[PDB]
Amino acid sequence: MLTMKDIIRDGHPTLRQKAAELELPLTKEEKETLIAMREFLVNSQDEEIAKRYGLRSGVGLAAPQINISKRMIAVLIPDDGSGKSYDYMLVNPKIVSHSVQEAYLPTGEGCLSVDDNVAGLVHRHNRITIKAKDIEGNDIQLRLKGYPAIVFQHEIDHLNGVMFYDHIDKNHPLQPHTDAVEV
Ligand code: NI
Repeated sequence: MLTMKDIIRDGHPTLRQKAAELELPLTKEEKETLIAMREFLVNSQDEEIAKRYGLRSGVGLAAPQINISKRMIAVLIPDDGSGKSYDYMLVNPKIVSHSVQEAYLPTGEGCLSVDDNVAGLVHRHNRITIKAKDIEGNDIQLRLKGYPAIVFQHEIDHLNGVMFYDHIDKNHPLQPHTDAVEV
């Protein structure tokens, strides 16, 4: 199983390269990797297991974070109670259309690869449409808004060597743009 020992931290060259597209079908090893990436998110949300391995709770992980420059990502957002849940393993994910309006988390953004916390708000698109392939090569299309949209753009940014703190305005970090929504 993947543990914090497999997560490379900020400064490692792989987090800044541009992940390679995957050729379908995936090799046996690539499926195992993607499946283990998701299993990591599950483990990190399980209080028991998470505490044993010291895993930080998280809802998204990109392949580049475990030193695999490939365009695969796993996202696991639990049911916040409103029934809406998100459990996806995506291959060659691609944002094909998005909103002009912006959105952002109040508390800023974090990253398992970044040990120390960062200040500013991260302004992303409030709505996006993603086209990607599932673990078996079939087509998946997602329309997302708000938080879920934020999570996916975060993970997708890794595939292009972009870190969340790259978006923060070196000016008023804590200052929201002229109206992008909150959350
Ligand atoms: Ni991150």
